[PDB]
Amino acid sequence: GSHMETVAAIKTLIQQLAQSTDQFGRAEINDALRELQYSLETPFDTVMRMSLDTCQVAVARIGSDLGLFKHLSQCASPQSAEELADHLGCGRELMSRLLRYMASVRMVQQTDDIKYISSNITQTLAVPGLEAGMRHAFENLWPVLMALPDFLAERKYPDIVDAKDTAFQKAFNTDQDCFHWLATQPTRIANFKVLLTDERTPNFLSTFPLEKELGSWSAEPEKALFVDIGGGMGHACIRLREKYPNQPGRVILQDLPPVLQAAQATLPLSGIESMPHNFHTPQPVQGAKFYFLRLILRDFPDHQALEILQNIVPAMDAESRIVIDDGVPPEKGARWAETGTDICIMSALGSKERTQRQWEELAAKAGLQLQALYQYTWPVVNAAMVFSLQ
Amino acid sequence: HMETVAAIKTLIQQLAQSTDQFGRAEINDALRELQYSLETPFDTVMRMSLDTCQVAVARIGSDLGLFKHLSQCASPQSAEELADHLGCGRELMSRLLRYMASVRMVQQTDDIKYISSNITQTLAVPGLEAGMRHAFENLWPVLMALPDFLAERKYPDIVDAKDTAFQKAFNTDQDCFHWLATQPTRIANFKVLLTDERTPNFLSTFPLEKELGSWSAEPEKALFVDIGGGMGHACIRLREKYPNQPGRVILQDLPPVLQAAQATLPLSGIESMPHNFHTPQPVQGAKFYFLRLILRDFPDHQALEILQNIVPAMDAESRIVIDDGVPPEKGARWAETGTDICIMSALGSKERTQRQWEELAAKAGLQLQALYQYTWPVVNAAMVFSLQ
Ligand SMILES: C[S@@+](CC[C@H](N)C(=O)[O-])C[C@H]1O[C@@H](n2cnc3c(N)ncnc32)[C@H](O)[C@@H]1O
Ligand SMILES: C[S@@+](CC[C@H](N)C(=O)[O-])C[C@H]1O[C@@H](n2cnc3c(N)ncnc32)[C@H](O)[C@@H]1O
Repeated sequence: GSHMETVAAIKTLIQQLAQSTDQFGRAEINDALRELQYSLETPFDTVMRMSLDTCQVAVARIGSDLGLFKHLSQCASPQSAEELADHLGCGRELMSRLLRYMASVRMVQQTDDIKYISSNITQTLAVPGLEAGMRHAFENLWPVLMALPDFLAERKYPDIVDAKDTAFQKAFNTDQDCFHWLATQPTRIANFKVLLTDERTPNFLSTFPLEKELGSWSAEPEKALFVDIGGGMGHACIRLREKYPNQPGRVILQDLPPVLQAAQATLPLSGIESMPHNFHTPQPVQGAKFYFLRLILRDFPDHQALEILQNIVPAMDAESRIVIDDGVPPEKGARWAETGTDICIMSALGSKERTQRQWEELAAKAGLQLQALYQYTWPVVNAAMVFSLQ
Repeated sequence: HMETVAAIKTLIQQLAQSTDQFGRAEINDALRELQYSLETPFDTVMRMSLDTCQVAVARIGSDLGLFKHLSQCASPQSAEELADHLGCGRELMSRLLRYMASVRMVQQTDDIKYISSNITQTLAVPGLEAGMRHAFENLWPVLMALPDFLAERKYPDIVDAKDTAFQKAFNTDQDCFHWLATQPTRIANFKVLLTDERTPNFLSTFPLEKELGSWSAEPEKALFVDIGGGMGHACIRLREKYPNQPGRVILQDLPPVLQAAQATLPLSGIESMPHNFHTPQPVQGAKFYFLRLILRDFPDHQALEILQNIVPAMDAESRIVIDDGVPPEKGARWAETGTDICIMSALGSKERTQRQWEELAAKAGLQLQALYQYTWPVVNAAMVFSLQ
């Protein structure tokens, strides 16, 4: 045989195994491919990889600035480096070198006659919410990660527990915490507004046993079934009303006024209320069945997350539940997608990922006890944790 | 589910063992391509968001001395033990180790203790650690500056070392080479980085006797002039592989680098000669004038000047051997194109295909006689040039 024939055969077999399974099996296969790559690389390969994989975010940012990915995604035929350069207003040599690099990391695809077509990654980077995620990685995460090593060295490697005293303050030369500082930056606010439009899949309703959790709960008089606290575009409310259209009870999306305004266009005309509410203030809706917090508490250290829960707890009755939908990394063998997040949010927000036991300790500080845990993603675990009053 | 994954790992491991280092490199590139093709859109953005953590966390571990310590440890270590020994917060240490284990920077045991992986050992080696630190402190800033630099300037073709992303990244008018002389810690890290020797090298495929022909070392001619030879690894390996070939073997570099090289050079057989390769070549009529990973760091203008400084010293039998990257016309790999982007951003230079090398050398009056590749699939080659 030959190295090329062996490589093609590996690809053929891995592709057959991947299609055959579901999305969780494909995620497990991808994690295995990454681990194999790390185990088989040479020392020089390790250093080269660490040196050069960072180029991907910068070059994706350049392609986004140029509008290259959306343009290539709508192109019917392969495009030369000339055509793309002239159309997008880029230097021809610069464009050619960028495209060669992008093709080498599958950001685009290069044809046999050295022309260019969209890849899966091209299409992904053309989607506004995902492009906004990439831009957030470049303009928000990279600086904090840049500042983290010298920040830890200066401070003799402390345990970071405060949002106002972490790498972010050094990275952006400010006293403010990340959220307060971002509120003053219009372009970053706009990018976050676009990033909110991305909807994760799957969601908690794929495994959440709603009827069982409800039991004999009654919606009268005018009680709320579901209060989506910091619900963003209200994707959770939309999916809930879609899956259980005949279930009685108010479905309430709570967020800040600008986000609710952004959400108005894609919300259904009836069945979901938009209610301006700051979750650092007491919860107005009394005795709701579910108070839902998805990807909220992960962004706050224990003190602030506890304060958010303490703003909710006095509104609960015996049947009320607080549903924390968030990451629940394992005690051991956590994956890169749950630990890298931990490092990023430590550096930018002073917060952390929490194991199930850590979630239970935090919630017990608020007077809550865990009743059930409903995983809905694998192998990186996201779960809806249902808490009741102690 | 688990079983299938374990079987894939077993099979890929066996296939990697079945082949040589070039086959393993091809397999690794295939695994990367498969990962990119099979990831979800969300996975793509997540990977791009989080893989940046690896360099920062490796830098932290290097600052702590974690990798060398773990590399010398006889038994698995708890996060508590590592934190107390290295002077790190216990919570911070535990979170760092969890992250590192997730990317194989260390290995986590079933009882949540930690041992060295191949990557731990790699990051403990001074030259490779220095490469990682160079990526963090030198490359990252320039790459972070590149998008806004290009946007500000309406996306120009970068051709000048004094007008690229580096100037914006480090708020200076100087080119990278002038600016480095004013930075002590970066100079020290580069000094350590010079001690790393790439493998394999050109002598694995270079037909020395064939290229030599009937060339005579008599009466006192030079066989090999290593221009910008650094530690002189090429000279050392040449004398090791061809101990009986006569002729002077000369390491040329700047005085601080030659002083650094003196300790590990052999006691005899290799001359250390101070020479700035921006000035005429002093050694006349040598058989091989060797430039390894030199010209890639310069735009066409300066690289041409470097070659023109050598050409007048050549006789009919002299050859200029450019040992450098020769990426293909199409299908270039990430390790050659990422380098192209980095050196564009920092130095204003570029990677060159074989045709581009031949055009550059023809401007100096040189013609390509032979090309001897010695790495795959990323192409490094010794290109042998003679007078036109
Ligand atoms: C992770 S994002 C949205 C997550 C959303 N629950 C989801 O999964 O679809 C965080 C959300 O919290 C909102 N938010 C931030 N600060 C808030 C506050 N003080 N009061 C209410 N909502 C807030 C933001 O507007 C944003 O929509
Ligand atoms: C890529 S590093 C050394 C690579 C070396 N040829 C090898 O492959 O082993 C570049 C080398 O060029 C040297 N150098 C830089 N400027 C120089 C100059 N003006 N004259 C001579 N050497 C120089 C540096 O000291 C450094 O050793």
